[PDB]
Amino acid sequence: GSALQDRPIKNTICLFDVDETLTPARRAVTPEMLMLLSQLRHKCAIGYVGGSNLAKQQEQLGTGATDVTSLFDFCFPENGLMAFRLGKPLASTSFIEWIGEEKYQKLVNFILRYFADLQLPKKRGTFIEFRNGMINVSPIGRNASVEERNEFEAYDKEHHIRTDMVNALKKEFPDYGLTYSIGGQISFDVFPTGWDKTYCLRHVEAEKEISGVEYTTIHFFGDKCFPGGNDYEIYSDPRTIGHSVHGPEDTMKQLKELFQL
Amino acid sequence: SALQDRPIKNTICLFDVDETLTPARRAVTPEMLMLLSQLRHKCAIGYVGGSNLAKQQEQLGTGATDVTSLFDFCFPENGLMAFRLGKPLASTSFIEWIGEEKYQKLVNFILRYFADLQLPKKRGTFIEFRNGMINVSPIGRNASVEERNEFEAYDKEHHIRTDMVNALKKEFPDYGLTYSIGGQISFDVFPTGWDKTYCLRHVEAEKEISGVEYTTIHFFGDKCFPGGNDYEIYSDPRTIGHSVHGPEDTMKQLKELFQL
Ligand SMILES: [Cl-]
Ligand SMILES: [Mg+2]
Ligand SMILES: [Mg+2]
Repeated sequence: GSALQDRPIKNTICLFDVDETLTPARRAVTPEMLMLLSQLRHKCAIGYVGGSNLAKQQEQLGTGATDVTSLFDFCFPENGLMAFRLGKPLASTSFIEWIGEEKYQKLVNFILRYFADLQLPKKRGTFIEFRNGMINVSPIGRNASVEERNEFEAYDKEHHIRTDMVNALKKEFPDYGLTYSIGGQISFDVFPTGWDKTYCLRHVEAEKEISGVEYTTIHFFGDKCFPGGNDYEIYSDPRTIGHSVHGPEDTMKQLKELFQL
Repeated sequence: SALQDRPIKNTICLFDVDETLTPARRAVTPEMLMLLSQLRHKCAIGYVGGSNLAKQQEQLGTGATDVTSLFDFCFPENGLMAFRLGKPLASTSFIEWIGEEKYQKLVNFILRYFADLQLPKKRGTFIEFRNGMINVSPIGRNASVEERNEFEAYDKEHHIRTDMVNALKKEFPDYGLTYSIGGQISFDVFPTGWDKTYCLRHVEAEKEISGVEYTTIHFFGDKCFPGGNDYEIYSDPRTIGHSVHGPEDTMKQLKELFQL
């Protein structure tokens, strides 16, 4: 393949969300999408940005013969808190490093006590999941079954469990510099302000000092581009040309129109 | 093929999974699968493991092969879940046994205890809710491999796990729970008798289905010493227990056992 400075469509990168953008919901990428990405990659820079860790993208996008980092110019697991450029790791930080062990424990202890005191129809397990760039917090717990999650969602619609807990956290930890995002049925995310998918754009911008390539056309594709979705900020950011997709078929259609492919 | 047609009559082999059939939380080898399939032409085979089905599916199956196709009996969660020739068997669960209200008393106490607990490190996944138990970790299961090693050494010195088990026994003295401290970072909490011997009810019930009465029940496990989670099923007079150091040792003993 070609170096980034040799791609013919100058100053241009396409960044993709993984789940329901490059891959069907809860499946691996198709060969047709891989073929289209490789064609796109002869024209401009490509990358992905996803919430989950590298291992997850390796399952969804890579194989036993192919490391996912070989398939994209830029890989941004964990919203870009982890990053790869042409297979090489970029320097990174983590949530626990940024907040520190002691403050992290204050946060966790508060959350555990809050959940012990919270009255709910059902409690299960996996109330806090620790990830590299955030925690995920669930009052019922992620071990809730499919049907328990449906029931919690409806209960939460009525009782505002997540909203009241977010507000309680903001009041307990007012100088912690955290953002709270309620998503899906049973949980909300907690991370340092700015550690949404826009975080990855720093790596794209830093390319200027490596190859000299200045990415002024930054296409972003995502399926949760509405307020409150995980793609909302990166979609809305004036640095990107945002493209909202319903799924991978829609992604392919838009890409083919966008680049005459 | 039908259980009543296996030539070695009245005989079943039951295997622990982690460090018996596979390396702990890693994939079965092709040689082991081949040996299991050969064994399966002679007698009934099954596995019994503490973890849920999804774990056994990742260690023993593939995208093309459902783990339930590979064994006559599958007993995830010590047999609180059960499959016979790919079909789910009727079961109970921990939440059914204890009920929501007492479960919340238990979980609230655990959560409050952890909120008060001082440790070098906390992560996530302090309580894991399963069908046959809860698993309780003061550092949390999201602890990395290295953090788990470090916690284990810390716990050896500071008795974090032991003191919390004692605290639970003090708070819930009539709950009919058993506590087992195992591995690096956690302990299990489950109704007394919901150890691996629980699965033997399914083996015994086969008499009313196919008519096969399992009088030779081989069991293979790597934690057959007092306190290990294979101890009860190993020691039970219904089984011929076989203690293994790992999957290589399992293969060696099986080959001797059955001329394979
Ligand atoms: Cl938890
Ligand atoms: Mg998505
Ligand atoms: Mg074992």
